[PDB]
Amino acid sequence: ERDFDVVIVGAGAAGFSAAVYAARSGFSVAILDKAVAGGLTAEAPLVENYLGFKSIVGSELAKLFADHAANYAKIREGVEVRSIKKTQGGFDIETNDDTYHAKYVIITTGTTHKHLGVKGESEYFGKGTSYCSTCDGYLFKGKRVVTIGGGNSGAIAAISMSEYVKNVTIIEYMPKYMCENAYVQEIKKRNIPYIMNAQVTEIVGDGKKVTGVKYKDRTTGEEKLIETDGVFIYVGLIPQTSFLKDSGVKLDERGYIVVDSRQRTSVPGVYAAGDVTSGNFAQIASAVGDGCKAALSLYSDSIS
Amino acid sequence: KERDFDVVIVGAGAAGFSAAVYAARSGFSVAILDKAVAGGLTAEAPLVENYLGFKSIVGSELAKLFADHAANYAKIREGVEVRSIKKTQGGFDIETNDDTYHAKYVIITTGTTHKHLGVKGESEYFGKGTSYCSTCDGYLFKGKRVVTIGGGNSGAIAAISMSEYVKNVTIIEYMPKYMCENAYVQEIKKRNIPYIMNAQVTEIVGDGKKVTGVKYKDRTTGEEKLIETDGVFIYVGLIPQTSFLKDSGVKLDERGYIVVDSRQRTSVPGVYAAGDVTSGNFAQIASAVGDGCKAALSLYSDSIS
Ligand SMILES: Cc1cc2nc3c(=O)[nH]c(=O)nc-3n(C[C@H](O)[C@H](O)[C@H](O)COP(=O)(O)OP(=O)(O)OC[C@H]3O[C@@H](n4cnc5c(N)ncnc54)[C@H](O)[C@@H]3O)c2cc1C
Ligand SMILES: Cc1cc2nc3c(=O)[nH]c(=O)nc-3n(C[C@H](O)[C@H](O)[C@H](O)COP(=O)(O)OP(=O)(O)OC[C@H]3O[C@@H](n4cnc5c(N)ncnc54)[C@H](O)[C@@H]3O)c2cc1C
Repeated sequence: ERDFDVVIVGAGAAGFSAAVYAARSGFSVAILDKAVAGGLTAEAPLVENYLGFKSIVGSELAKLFADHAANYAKIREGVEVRSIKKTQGGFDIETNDDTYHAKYVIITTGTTHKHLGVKGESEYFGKGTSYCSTCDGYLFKGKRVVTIGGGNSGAIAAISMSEYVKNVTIIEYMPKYMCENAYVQEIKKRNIPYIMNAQVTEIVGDGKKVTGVKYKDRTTGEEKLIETDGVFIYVGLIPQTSFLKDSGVKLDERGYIVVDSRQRTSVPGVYAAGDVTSGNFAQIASAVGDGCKAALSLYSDSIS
Repeated sequence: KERDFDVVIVGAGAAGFSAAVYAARSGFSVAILDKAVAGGLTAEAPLVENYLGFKSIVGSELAKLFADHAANYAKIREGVEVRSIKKTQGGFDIETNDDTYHAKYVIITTGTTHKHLGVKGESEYFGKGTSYCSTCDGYLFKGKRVVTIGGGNSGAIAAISMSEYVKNVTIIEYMPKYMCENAYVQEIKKRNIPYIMNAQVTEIVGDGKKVTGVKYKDRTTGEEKLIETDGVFIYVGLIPQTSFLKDSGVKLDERGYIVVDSRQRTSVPGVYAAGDVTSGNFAQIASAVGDGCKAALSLYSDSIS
């Protein structure tokens, strides 16, 4: 049970979508995830732009995704892929488990949360600093929090947290709102301060817990300190493509897997879709769509 | 009563709806124009089981959910048909069958229309047994004999869905082998639904008032046979809804589909497209939603700089 027609790496929106179509296309399919299934979708506080769901908590939506995919593929949680190399008869997937064999592969490993790189970030990790609001937002009920990064992720994180924390403050590097207008309105509606043009210089605390965050205005230099209890960091993503070393699948300057209009990688038989691919739009809807494409594109070629 | 919007989306189908939600959340005033009532081809899908999140759901049901979702973000003008798109200084002029609409940007999501067989009796029997939508007219032949021309995914699921209330169903595929995904192939065999292959329909026959049967010539032996059916459903292809684009400047491929880049941009600045209308599309709700999402986000991205 380590041999399948198609092996998909990553149990997230893209992967799940690819699975259902791979199966329905008549292929035996296996989805391998280095952790429990769900992907970043499970960490989404509230999803309102996935067609068909007016408003659904990410973890809940991820549950529906997985259960849907479950009816067509074997979901192997806890299996991390470390390499992929083609062989005359498919490919070999070296894992933290054993070794899997597939004729075709679809890489849907998404991304990881980027780090800020400032004094006190490493030190206070698990001491008031977090990269997942849905995971640790509860810790700060009735408390003060600062969200570093005002993009769509940071915006909804803070918007959702403001429901139960004492107060939320958003600190954005760019001299403008980086989150979609729907969040801009919601943020202004809940009176959530959104500090733009601010560069965080330091996360500070009492050696035990976080007590505040230092940031300076990029233009005037004015440095300021704001006291909170929790600091959540949403300042970017990183493609999870490290396991593709010596695989032959081309990547762009930032680590993303380059693919053609039919989700094909530079390596015959290997397809990719989702937040992991180059130029992706970072949404569940596009991942689902592109995961669909990869699978049908896979089939299309399978029939010569 | 307004005709001016930051962005006009042409076509209220899966792609248009997704694009609408995204364009609206990005701050734009949005309007979705459809020549008929909203829903698009999704509403004619008997049973959708490959759109992530819904294990199984009747097409008409999913379309409603889509429309209700989109309505919260845009104005859906049913019964308005775009006849042309012309670029002006302020953006675009969109001539319809209900005055000219104006928009800064436009997204084309008009999908496709069903293709016609082109055989004798197809016209003269339309509405008298002939049809291109089983979800629409299938229930009429509940208990009678039927034949669906075309064994693609659409035709297949049409036959599979009807076999639940009809007498019998015979598919007639032009290509030699099965042309529908494996999931449908094993459903057909299970239900014992005949799947005549390498058959080329030559005529739809009836008694002048109602359809009685269809004649086809096996592309191999060259012969010609006949089958007893009350109703016939046609799913032999699709045509891009792009004729209204004549002289607009938007590049179409040799088959009429809009050609777009990786960011859903057509050849005309300010005009984007997504869904079954785009050349190379995979003809699924999922990818339609996905590209609709991209088009709107791409449109937003280009609006700033
Ligand atoms: C706070 C927040 C809010 C968001 N809100 C929205 C929203 O409202 N709307 C929206 O459309 N999107 C939203 N998103 C984004 C959305 O969640 C992502 O776009 C989507 O999850 C990407 O799907 P994916 O399948 O490409 O990858 P991911 O979901 O990132 O999944 C990749 C999977 O592969 C696994 N994996 C990685 N490397 C390996 C390996 N080497 N071997 C095996 N398995 C591996 C991972 O463990 C993971 O489960 C939000 C994200 C965040 C963080
Ligand atoms: C029987 C059948 C079963 C199917 N089953 C599945 C399935 O299980 N899974 C799946 O993923 N897909 C399925 N599909 C396909 C799916 O329905 C389509 O891929 C999807 O609807 C395409 O979306 P779209 O937005 O591109 O266009 P459409 O939904 O086709 O919508 C285009 C819209 O634009 C309008 N329009 C056209 N021209 C104009 C104009 N000039 N002015 C104004 N409005 C205009 C139309 O009236 C229409 O409402 C099925 C299709 C059929 C026929």
